[PDB]
Amino acid sequence: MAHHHHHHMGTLEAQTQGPGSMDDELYFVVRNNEGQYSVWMDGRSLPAGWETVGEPATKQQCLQRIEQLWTDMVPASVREHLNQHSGPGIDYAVR
Repeated sequence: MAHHHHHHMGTLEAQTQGPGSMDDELYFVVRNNEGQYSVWMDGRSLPAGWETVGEPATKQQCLQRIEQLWTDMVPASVREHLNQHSGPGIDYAVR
């Protein structure tokens, strides 16, 4: 419905969806020495050197966050999946 193409994400933690459904499938965003982003299941200890980021939330949230950060700049491919052509509201990122 809405016509703000992408939500201005917050620095560390900023949920642009929600926690999840009703589950404990919390994930964090993680990385090390690479500068790029990945995701990891919360509660599971990380190898020495790895670092965490984002909000602990379902895989959907976790990926959606980083995909709408770095990879966000989506080409025509967005139009292909853009349902409400009049107003996306929640624009479809490109993982």
